[PDB]
This record gives sequence, C-alpha cells and structure tokens, in this order.
Amino acid sequence: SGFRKMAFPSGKVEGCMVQVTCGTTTLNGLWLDDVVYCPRHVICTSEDMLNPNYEDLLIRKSNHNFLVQAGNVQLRVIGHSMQNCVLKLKVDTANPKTPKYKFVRIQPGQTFSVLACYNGSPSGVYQCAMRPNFTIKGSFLNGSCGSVGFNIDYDCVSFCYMHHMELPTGVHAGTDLEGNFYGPFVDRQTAQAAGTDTTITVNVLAWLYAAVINGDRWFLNRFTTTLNDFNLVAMKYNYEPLTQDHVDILGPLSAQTGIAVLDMCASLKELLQNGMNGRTILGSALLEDEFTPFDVVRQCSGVT
Amino acid sequence: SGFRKMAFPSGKVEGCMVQVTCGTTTLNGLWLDDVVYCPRHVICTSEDMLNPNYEDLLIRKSNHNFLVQAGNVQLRVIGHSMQNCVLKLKVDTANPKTPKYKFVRIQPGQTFSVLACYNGSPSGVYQCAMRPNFTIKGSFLNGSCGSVGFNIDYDCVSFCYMHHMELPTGVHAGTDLEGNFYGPFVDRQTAQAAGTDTTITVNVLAWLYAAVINGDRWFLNRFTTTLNDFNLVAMKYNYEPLTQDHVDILGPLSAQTGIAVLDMCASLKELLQNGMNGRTILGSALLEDEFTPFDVVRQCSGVT
Ligand SMILES: *CC(=O)N(CCC(N)=O)[C@H]1CCS(=O)(=O)C1
Ligand SMILES: *CC(=O)N(CCC(N)=O)[C@H]1CCS(=O)(=O)C1
Repeated sequence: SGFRKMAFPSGKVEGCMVQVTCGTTTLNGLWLDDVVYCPRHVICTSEDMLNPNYEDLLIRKSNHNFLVQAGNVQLRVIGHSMQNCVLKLKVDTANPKTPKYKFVRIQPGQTFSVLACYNGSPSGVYQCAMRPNFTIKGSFLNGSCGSVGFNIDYDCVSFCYMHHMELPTGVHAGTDLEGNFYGPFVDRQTAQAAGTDTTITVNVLAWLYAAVINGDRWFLNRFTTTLNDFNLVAMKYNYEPLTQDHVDILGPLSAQTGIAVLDMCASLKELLQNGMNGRTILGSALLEDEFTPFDVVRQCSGVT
Repeated sequence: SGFRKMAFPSGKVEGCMVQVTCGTTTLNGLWLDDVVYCPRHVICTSEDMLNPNYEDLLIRKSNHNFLVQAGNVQLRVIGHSMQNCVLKLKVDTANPKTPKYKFVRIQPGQTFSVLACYNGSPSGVYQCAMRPNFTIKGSFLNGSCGSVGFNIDYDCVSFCYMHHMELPTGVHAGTDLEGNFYGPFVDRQTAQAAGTDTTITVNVLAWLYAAVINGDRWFLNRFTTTLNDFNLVAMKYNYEPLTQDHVDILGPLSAQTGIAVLDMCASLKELLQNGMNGRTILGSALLEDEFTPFDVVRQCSGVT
C-alpha cells in the first residue's frame, strides 16, 4: 500500500551522461553508442541567445572545439552535425554502458522521469508530465541543459525529452531526441509565453482510482454523469476534455475497483464544484494530474 | 528555477540489489562487498509472522537454504548470521559494483530516497522522510521488503533504511542497516499502532524558503514572532517544536533570502491559523515537510 510520485530507476541513464563544452559554454550530453546528443545552444554565448543564427555560429566550429568528457576521461570527436535543435557529436568510442534504447516523441499528458545533471554529473531524479501547453514544470538551474527525460520498459530506455530552455515564467521547454521542440518554443532568449496550462483529466481520474485502491474513498459519491455532462464541467475548470479513448484506457482500473469510469467522473465533477473542504487524497490537498493510467497500474502491481 | 520532490540518482544502489529466497519466501537483499543484507523475516512463512521465534527458525536453516541471485547468476553463500532484525549472508564473491558506502542511523525529520525493488529488480525511486513517529509513508507492495533508503554525498552512499513491515494503517516500518528498527516497531504481524504523526516544522520552513527563492512569495507577511510564541502555535497544530538548533540550520536560507527565521515562523504561524485560502505554494495546497534545509540548499544550488 501507499502511493508515491515515483521515478524510474536512473542507473541506465546515469551511464550515458557526459559533459560537453564548446568555447566557454558547458552543458550535459547524452552518449549512446558512438554519438553524443546535446542542445545546439552549446555553441552560444548568453549574448548569442538573444538572436542566434545557429547555422552561421556552427560554421566557425570544428570537431576539436567540442570537448566531451565522460567521468574524468576525454572522448575524441570525429564528426558533428546539427539535427533540428540538437547537435550530434560522433565520437571514436561506443559508450560501453549504452543501454537498449529508443527515441520517442511523447504526447501532452504523458509522464516521464528527468535525471537532472550539471557538468555531466547527475544531481537528482524526479517524475514530470508533458503539460497540455507543451511545457514541463521541472527543477533546472543554469548548466542543467542537456539533462534528459525518459521512460523504461523492463530493459529498454525510451528517451523522450532533452532540456533546453527556461521560459520567463519559470516553466521549462525542450526537445525530443531528434531535436524538435515540444510545442511552439524556440531556442532563443525572447518572449515565449505559454498557453493555458490545463489539467490532464484522464490522469486525475487514474489517480482517483489509485486513491480508492489505497484506501482513500471519502470522495466517492452516489452520482453518475455522461461524457458530455462531465466535459461541460471540465471546460469550466480548465480540465482537458475526456474522450472515449481515455475511458477505454481507464478500463483496467475501472474493472479492478468495480467503479465505472462515468461514476468516477461524477466524483471528480463534485470535487471540482465543491472543492476538497480541507480534506486530502493520497496526501495531497489538490487533484494530482502527473500519474497516467499506465503509471497507476505499474505502481499498484510492482512492475520492475 | 522550479522545485521538485527529487530523489538521489539510484544507479549506485541498483548495482547492489539482489534477490534472496529462503524456502518459499522471496525478498530483496543488499549486496555490499561479500555480504548480502536482508530482513530476517526471509526465514518466515506468513503463518510464522504472527508470532515468530527467529532464533528457533534460524536453527533449521543452513547456508544452502539461502538462495541469492544477482541478475541471472547465483551467489554462493558461505556464512550466515543474524544481527538484530537483519540477516547477513556471507557470499564467496565481492560485489564488483560496490560503491563507497556507510551505514547511518537517521533521526526523525531526515529525508532519504527509496529504491523500491521486487525480486531483486528496481521498480522505482522516490523521496521519503523518517516521520517523527518513526514510520515512513512509502509505496511498498508484497515482495518489496529488503528495499533500501539512502542518501548520497558526491560518491558515498549512506544507507539508512531497509524496508521490513507495513502496519495495519498502511504506513511503513523498517530498520537501519544494523537491523535495529526505527521506533518501537517489531518484525511481527501484530497490532502496532503508530503515535501522532506530527509535522516536521524545520522542513516546512526550509520549503517556505525554497518557495521564496523560486518566486512564490504571497504568504510573506508584515509580522514577526518569538520561538516560544511560535511553539505555542506549533503545539496546537501538531507541529514539532522549533529549537535554536533548527533556527541555526536555517541560517544559510535566512541569509540568502534576507528573511529572518522568526519572520518566516510568523508567516508559517499565519498559514497555520488562516489556511492557504485556496492558494498554492510550489504547486502544493498543503505545507510540505519532506524537504530538509540541506535538501533545499542542495536543490537550489545543483549539487551533483
Ligand atoms: C543550460 C540551460 O538549460 N539553460 C536554462 C537553465 C534553466 N534554468 O532551465 C540555458 C539555455 C538557454 S536559456 O536562456 O534558457 C539558459
Ligand atoms: C515483504 C514486505 O516488506 N512485507 C510488507 C509488504 C508491504 N506492503 O510493505 C511483508 C513483511 C512482513 S509483513 O507482514 O509486513 C508483509
């Protein structure tokens, strides 16, 4: 019993972290096989970040200008190329600690773990969600760029995020491992406002199921609703619309608890309309949306 | 910017996890050097747990009855001994992945990361606090016993907890790595009620400092208080009494923000007396107490 914001074990990713320095800028790189992946803004000074022409800045850079250090040993750079907003530095040595991996581009609402690093060294691990406005609410200081987000399925690491930017609002933006930013964000120090940060409804429902499994049941009511009625309430409270795809994904949780998805939606509707009245659910005083239905099943069954 | 419930990178601990089986019971073990540490209740059936005589049960066990598997390979057991509530199984092979380590017995209010494991395999990592009633609010299912709590200082892992029990209330109890339980708990399936779960006041203050650093300042007020006045309020709300030792530990946070500790206590006093009024602090609708002053400094400075 018990339910925690759990991150994936980070060891497989720790073995991939390296430090990349170009000129006076140092950030983190991801070493998989004989390629080091890092944000292209490693070639920028803070002044360049105001209005960078990455193609023009990259011309003035040769292989020997990219210093890559794994632990206390230097990797030899034998090629470099820019793919969207990431640089791929070909090194002469395959990373012996390379795990089985995939590059995946996640959808908003999906969760992942972040291994925060500085100077190629891991500082901590935490669980995040890609917000519906394509930002992440992370914990990143200067030098954390190049830290990555990932998911693990038995022995396969699916890298989904690479940290690049902090918006003026203190929220974070980055790319998938192909260098394409999530959302409309660009690797430029300019006004980039985020859109409405809506609540991930399917995740809140999954967390309510996790609460029922773990004993927190005070919020269960005698009511039911319909998808259209629930969605009128969801729109009012800046919750994402719930679809039949979401109901289907909640099927195993509905079956395990015996609570029909629409009955759980009716409990959620009352929690939105009446609030928690000073009560808590799984140790939280707000409706948690950073657990997917898959996370709840995984945690509640002990998948390793 | 941003503040997250961050766990230590778990790689160094992942390399120590093994599966231990004795008869029909399987749990996790910690392999450091040529010793495997695991809960002594590995020798129990669920029936034995009702009223176990560990010395008598252990007599019927020989080295060959303890099956230790690291990954997919079997470790040879050449000795066994019981130290308090843990078994120490001497193996013929030193763990090549043994990190620099120490065994530490933490105080209530101290935080640590837990690497939840099943069958010797890591499932996830999360950050915990030893509650003032010596329980932890974890996420542990059957087979999670032997999972460990730890802290890391650069390259040294300080193991502080080993999971043993789930109390009938769904909270968790365990030992330090010498096998001594935290609190009055015993490794027996019997009525073990926990005492009052008070709030770790020094940690809440540290988290309020973290909020100020990160931009959440609405709760700062025009008031101050004294340690005795604050403590009258703390007692009323089941908060731990604040001492001059706690004020001293909050000194660096007080200096960085320019907010005197007693002024922050006065903001906390008003938050206790008036509530949050539907507002949030660092994305939480309740006062968070699982960040020590050391955790706040570490996270806010990027210690690797
Ligand atoms: C190195 C890095 O990730 N930066 C952001 C640091 C934080 N706090 O996320 C760096 C990239 C361009 S930037 O102007 O956002 C500063
Ligand atoms: C294997 C283990 O840790 N147990 C507890 C499982 C949970 N949910 O923490 C196991 C040890 C004795 S017990 O009766 O608590 C069951």
